[PDB]
Amino acid sequence: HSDLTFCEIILMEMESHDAAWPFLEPVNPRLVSGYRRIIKNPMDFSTMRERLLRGGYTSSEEFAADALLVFDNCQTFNEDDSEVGKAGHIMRRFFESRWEEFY
Ligand SMILES: Cn1cc(C(=O)NCC2(N)CCCCC2)ccc1=O
Repeated sequence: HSDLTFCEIILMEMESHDAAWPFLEPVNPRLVSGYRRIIKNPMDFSTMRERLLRGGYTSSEEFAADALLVFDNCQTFNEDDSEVGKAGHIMRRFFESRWEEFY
């Protein structure tokens, strides 16, 4: 669980980050056209928080894959110069920068 002790740190930092607003809650496909069709496996921070609190993550590698899935989805659905896309890149860089510090 010394792997998952840093996960709580990095998730709450991503939760409180300025550019996290597109990823705090799951996308509502009733509100975003095409999202159901485009994104097969949606992911967001609150779903990751949910899962981490019940301890569903067995290793820190599973936690990183959920993080990378938030940004892979973001880059698949949103243009790089979109508001959501621009935020996704800041969040993605922040996650990689922060993850590379514990490992
Ligand atoms: C992860 N992600 C988030 C969004 C997003 O949040 N757009 C703004 C919104 N919060 C307010 C007005 C429309 C509904 C949602 C869009 C595409 C995406 O891939």
